[PDB]
Amino acid sequence: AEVRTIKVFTTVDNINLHTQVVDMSMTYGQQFGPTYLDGADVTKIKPHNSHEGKTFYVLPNDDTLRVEAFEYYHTTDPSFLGRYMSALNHTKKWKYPQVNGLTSIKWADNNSYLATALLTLQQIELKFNPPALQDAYYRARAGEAANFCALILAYCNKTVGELGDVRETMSYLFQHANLDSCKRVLNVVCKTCGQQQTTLKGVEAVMYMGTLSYEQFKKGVQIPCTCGKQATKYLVQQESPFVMMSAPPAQYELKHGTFTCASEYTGNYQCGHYKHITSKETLYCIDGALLTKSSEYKGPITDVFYKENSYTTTIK
Ligand SMILES: Cc1ccc(N)cc1C(=O)N[C@H](C)c1cccc2ccccc12
Ligand SMILES: [Zn+2]
Ligand SMILES: [Zn+2]
Ligand SMILES: [Zn+2]
Repeated sequence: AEVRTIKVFTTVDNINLHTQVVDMSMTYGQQFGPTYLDGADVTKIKPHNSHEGKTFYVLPNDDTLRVEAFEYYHTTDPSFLGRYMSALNHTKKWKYPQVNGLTSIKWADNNSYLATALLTLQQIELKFNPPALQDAYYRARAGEAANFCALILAYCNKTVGELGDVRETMSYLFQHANLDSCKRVLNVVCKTCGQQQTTLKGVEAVMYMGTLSYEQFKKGVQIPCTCGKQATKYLVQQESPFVMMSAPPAQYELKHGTFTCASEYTGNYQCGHYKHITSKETLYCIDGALLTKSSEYKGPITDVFYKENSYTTTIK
């Protein structure tokens, strides 16, 4: 027969585009392997007449594409582009209204934890290492958070509709973020074992679970040791742009100006709903696209984010 063709660009990072010309009789998958058009798995679709001139994502099918894929994503998972494109299929259809000067997400596909995670990220000082994450991190702040949410799902190994934790989401996100000007020096005192200090760097430096009160963490908290005496572990040195305090959900009161932002969890284990409290001239309860404000807050808090720059204790 006769061969018809159109001109289309393929890419893995949407920065370096490689030009291709494809037979319109054969499907995309035969010519490139799996192929996507803005999240549409067009692997089994023959090229159309309107497709000419557009840009499609392909898998890293040669080392030039593999290197470009790493330099933008810092991942070598062959599934990453497919998982990212599957997430982008749903996130591009979500709505991202500007609530209280922050880019929130209107509820859909069980994105409650992603919304309060998105709002939290807009208030803490964080540098993402993958250029895909930073670029999309940037574009979320401007109001276009479709790719950022899709990459968050991709990097956290979560899928659309699947339920997840904000505390476990931020942990994954902190792995893929530059936290090296970050150091926590814990010191533990036991009546029998004696005294020993630890130096935590990276994710463990900014995260702790057991109590929401960062002031209480400064006084000291109770932990066991090799014998069974509840020892006192207290913060000594903290150098990080922020700290995340966590604890299983319980009634907790928040005050005007004493914190940065919080995570509200209501309901059963896993089957609950997330809401975001942020500390402003007053307290704001951002629930997806919904917004209510109050001067006091006592409710089911599980994560509290505090601003820090550098801290050294006065406890001898
Ligand atoms: C939404 C979700 C998805 C996956 C996983 N693994 C957990 C959760 C989740 O609900 N976590 C919350 C915050 C939670 C944490 C710690 C103790 C809790 C006890 C009771 C109820 C909730 C508790
Ligand atoms: Zn190679
Ligand atoms: Zn959906
Ligand atoms: Zn001991």
